[PDB]
Amino acid sequence: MTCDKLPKVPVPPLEEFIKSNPLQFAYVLTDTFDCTTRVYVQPARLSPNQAATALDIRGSRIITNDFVGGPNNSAILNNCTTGEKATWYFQYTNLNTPNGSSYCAYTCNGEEIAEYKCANNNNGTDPLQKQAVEVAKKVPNGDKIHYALDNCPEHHGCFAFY
Amino acid sequence: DEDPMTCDKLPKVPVPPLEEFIKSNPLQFAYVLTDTFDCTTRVYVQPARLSPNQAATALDIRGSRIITNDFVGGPNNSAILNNCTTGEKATWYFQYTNLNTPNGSSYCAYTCNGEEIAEYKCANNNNGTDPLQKQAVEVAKKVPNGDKIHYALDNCPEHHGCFAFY
Amino acid sequence: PMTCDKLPKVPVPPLEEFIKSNPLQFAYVLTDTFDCTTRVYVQPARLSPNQAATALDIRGSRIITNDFVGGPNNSAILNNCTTGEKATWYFQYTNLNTPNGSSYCAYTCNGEEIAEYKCANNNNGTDPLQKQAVEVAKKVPNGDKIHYALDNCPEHHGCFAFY
Amino acid sequence: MTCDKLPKVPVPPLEEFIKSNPLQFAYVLTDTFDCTTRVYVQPARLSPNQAATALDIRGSRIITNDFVGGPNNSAILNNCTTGEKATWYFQYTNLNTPNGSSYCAYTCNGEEIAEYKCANNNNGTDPLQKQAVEVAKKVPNGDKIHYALDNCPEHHGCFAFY
Ligand SMILES: [Cl-]
Ligand SMILES: [Cl-]
Ligand SMILES: [Cl-]
Ligand SMILES: [Cl-]
Repeated sequence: MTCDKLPKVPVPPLEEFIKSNPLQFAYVLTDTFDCTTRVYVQPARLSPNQAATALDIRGSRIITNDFVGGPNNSAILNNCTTGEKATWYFQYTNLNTPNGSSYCAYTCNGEEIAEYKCANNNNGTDPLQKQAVEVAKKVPNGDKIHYALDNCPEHHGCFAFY
Repeated sequence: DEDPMTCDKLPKVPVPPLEEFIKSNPLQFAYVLTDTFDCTTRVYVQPARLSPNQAATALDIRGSRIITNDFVGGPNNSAILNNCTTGEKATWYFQYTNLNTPNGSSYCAYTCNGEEIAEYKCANNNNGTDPLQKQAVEVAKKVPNGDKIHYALDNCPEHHGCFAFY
Repeated sequence: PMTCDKLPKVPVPPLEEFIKSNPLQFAYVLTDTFDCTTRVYVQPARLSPNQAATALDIRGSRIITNDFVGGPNNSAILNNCTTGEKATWYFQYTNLNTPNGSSYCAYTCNGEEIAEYKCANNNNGTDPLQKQAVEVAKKVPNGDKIHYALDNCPEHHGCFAFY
Repeated sequence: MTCDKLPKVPVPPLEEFIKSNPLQFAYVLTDTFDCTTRVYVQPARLSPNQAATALDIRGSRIITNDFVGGPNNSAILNNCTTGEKATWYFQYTNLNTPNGSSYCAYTCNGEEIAEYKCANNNNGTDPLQKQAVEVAKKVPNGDKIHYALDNCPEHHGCFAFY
């Protein structure tokens, strides 16, 4: 019904995300994360805070966010370029099954969904992801959620980057 | 005894298993040859589950920009890199690797243009303290075109709350 | 001589005086780049329209090449043949083709600091001008890095000046 | 014609070679000396043997050989890196004419030609060089002699180096 009431599953251990690398976003809300590959990175050896990092790669450009665990099964992201914070949740995760990995994550503007990222490495075959997206679309501002992998740029010999 | 004097004669150690690189992530490039790779962080990525060739990827990240290369093993302990943007191929080698020691990880890699060095990337996650890395740089600098090799992490852009990205 | 910009700037000798000095070695340099290095001057190619001369800095199998032309204030403007990058060089002093051979010290500045320093000779470092020049340059900002360039160089294989 | 029977003109005085500096190789046998500039250097002041040196410069790589005169109008080259010796001869020299300088030099493996180097500073217009090259190409192994200056790297503002 509203963004603040969506499911908030536990954040999997970082190792489960690393084992899923790289993932593609099948469904997103803004057009920022169209044609985008996600790679998770462990903290640098010398990092005192030991925050992990989410990489959102679109061609030759990249958006980076450190993240740490927060209350209520949240991930708090710190944009590495702007220092902007955002509180994210997982609607569900299904990492490293015999059919690969998927998850849907979101961040809210009160009752509205501000951003939505559904990732997978199996070309969108997980039944959980289909049901998750249909739920999110009925939340306020979820009408903007759209399939993200149409009319993306041509590749030049790499599978997941371009 | 005597240092190799052309790029084609530099050492070529075995390419470590990808897992050793992933456990090193992320690394910084302390010394590079062209300015393209100044202020840069390396992240290695396993092949996509659905990739047929199962090529791993090297990410070279400089602020909001990235350079990506798929790679596979080749002859003579080479890694054959495929630039994901252009399709250009390059044969790389490791001068040495020293991954996942009790003092962290370093390596130096290179690619040649015949007897000259064309690019050089020395990475570490220990702020440059591995003695292997110091000696390797001294060696590489002395091959044709190696005088361009330089310390790459001076005067880099300020951060906004992340340790290894900006 | 307190700062790089105020170092002496003697006239660039005619090219033939440099050619008669060939080859030279660098006794003292600032960066690591020109350790264990031999310098050879070359006239312009017959067909070169600009008739720039060329400085060759040779270290084993590696060569660094710079065309050069005269500039203002007794400068030599070097054009790196691989990149097209320009650098303004001066001579702190020259003493070419004496009865005890040839020496000079040359430098390039980054404002008040010295960016690179090259003292060349063919007499194994015995010109008294060179000792004094080095002492002066060493006190300019960044000149603390100036060091003797010919320790522990590679072994030769039958040639005197190249390896 | 076999290599051992090619002409052997007198080695010109060093100063004639210095006056021709720099030269480029128009024709060579192995690919080592493609896209290459030759510079001759007098002996170092302190060199007891007083051997001159030939510099073969291909972009950022230099090959060095000291040389001294030998029997039969030979020049004996000493590779400064490996210590390997090789007996060279001049097929002809034509240094410092009003149309510039050319020469063709060679070294043999008995009856076969092991290496060939035709230098000039006039873009290949000396008639002596044309005839010399024709002769050498008919010697055993001389079929590998080729034009050396096609598709060479682009320059960055220097005429004879790159
Ligand atoms: Cl996400
Ligand atoms: Cl690398
Ligand atoms: Cl100099
Ligand atoms: Cl020759």
